[PDB]
Amino acid sequence: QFLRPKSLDEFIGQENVKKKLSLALEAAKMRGEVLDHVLLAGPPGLGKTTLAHIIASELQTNIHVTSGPVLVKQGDMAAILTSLERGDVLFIDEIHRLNKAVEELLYSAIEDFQIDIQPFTLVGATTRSGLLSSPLRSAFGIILELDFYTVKELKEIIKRAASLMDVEIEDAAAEMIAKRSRGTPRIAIRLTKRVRDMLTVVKADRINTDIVLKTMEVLNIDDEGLDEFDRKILKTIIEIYRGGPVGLNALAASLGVEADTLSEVYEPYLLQAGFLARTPRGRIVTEKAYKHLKYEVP
Ligand SMILES: Nc1ncnc2c1ncn2[C@@H]1O[C@H](COP(=O)(O)OP(=O)(O)O)[C@@H](O)[C@H]1O
Repeated sequence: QFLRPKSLDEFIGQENVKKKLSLALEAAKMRGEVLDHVLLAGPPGLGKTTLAHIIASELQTNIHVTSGPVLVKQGDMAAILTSLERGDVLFIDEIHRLNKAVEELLYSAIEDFQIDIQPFTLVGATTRSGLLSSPLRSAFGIILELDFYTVKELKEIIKRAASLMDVEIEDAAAEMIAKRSRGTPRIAIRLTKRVRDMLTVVKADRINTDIVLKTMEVLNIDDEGLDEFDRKILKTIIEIYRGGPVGLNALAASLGVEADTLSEVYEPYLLQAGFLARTPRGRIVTEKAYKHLKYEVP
């Protein structure tokens, strides 16, 4: 609970997003108006949930946490919409997973304010903004697209997490972890906790490169920050599908995982880092993937 930013001033990176949100947030506060609906979109672990809480906290209102999967019957959506107080934040994670039933009910709370509903701010979160229906998406006045963080930004988040956990760390070591965090704060912080564990067992005074390397070997994280499953995805494409192209459903079936967990959770970074590419016929691995995994380039 302690490593989560409580305000934008504590939120590292995402400069474009913070400037946009800050402008609208400060304005609404100064005018005492209800903030326009905000959509947060991007891969998991990038701080969407964190920003939702920061919004309510800055508006000095209450936040109601929920998700698309949870809201099954219109009754669920009703009970929540009626418990909202003026200016409250209704945070819906995985908002694109809302069934048409509760969806229509929620839309009616935007196009109007009764099913009476106290004026509130809808903050939705999704891994991909495009997953939302045309109608609902358009209802958002503010759309914030979160991209992966830079290595420098992640190193900053790491030093910050290390300090809060009462552990010293050398810059070179923080850099090494940042380079292996797959552009994600959540990943960087968890790696820092695991590296902290190594420091404890080896009885070191501070985290150095040696400690980080020992930890990465134990966690099976390579020099590109790829984990076991990341490599399984690339290896499966290379070996079973001859490098691709292979459709999403076929790859997911071969891997035994849901298509979403592949396209929304793991593929984003693999695409960004240049290990994978998407074509009309499906996914394909790149030469960088073959070389990194030590496979003879076909
Ligand atoms: N910009 C950031 N600076 C510091 N920590 C961050 C940042 N963004 C995310 N985190 C951290 O990472 C974890 C994951 O974030 P979260 O908001 O839950 O992700 P998402 O909702 O996108 O899955 C949180 O622990 C949080 O405190």
